[PDB]
Amino acid sequence: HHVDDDDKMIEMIATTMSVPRQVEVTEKFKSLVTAHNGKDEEMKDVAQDMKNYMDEKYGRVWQCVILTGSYWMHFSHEPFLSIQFRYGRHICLAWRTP
Amino acid sequence: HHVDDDDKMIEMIATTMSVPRQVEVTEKFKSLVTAHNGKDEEMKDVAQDMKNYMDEKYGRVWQCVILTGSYWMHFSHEPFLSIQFRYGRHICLAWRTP
Repeated sequence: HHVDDDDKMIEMIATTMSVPRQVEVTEKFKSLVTAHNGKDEEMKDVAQDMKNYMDEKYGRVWQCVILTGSYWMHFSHEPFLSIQFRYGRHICLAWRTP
Repeated sequence: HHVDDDDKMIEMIATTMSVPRQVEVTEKFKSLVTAHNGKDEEMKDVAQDMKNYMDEKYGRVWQCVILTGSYWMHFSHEPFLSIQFRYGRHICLAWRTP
């Protein structure tokens, strides 16, 4: 019912990934953001480590965008692996391109 | 000095594109957003037409993200064509991947 910035939850927005990958990707984001104390000038580094973790673990090439606010996007009409989720104030968009 | 939502200006954030392409890409964004009256539920379509215009005019594959708010991103340490700019409340991120 009621959290704060310590025990806040991951909220899925949209994904085409398998359940087990959704869990890995979101737990990784959780630990990366927490390590850096959630600082905003640290988010470029979080975006970088997300992209590297996923390149290594699911093959290349991933894009990662972190934001606060609203967004509208387009990459492909084709199927591709993507995930969009919220962790507190940050929204992570990650997806893979051929 | 002073504008409104009709004669608002394009504000460059970051780019690796040539001057003449910056001009083409930003004028295109201007006309696409203006046609759709700047509506927010229209922005997915604007993101789509941006991506298609650039695929056709500069070769594939482009990604386009439109947002309001703050953002931190990562695709590559390598050189790639990208552009980030603001038009009023909307921020356009567009870049090309091999």
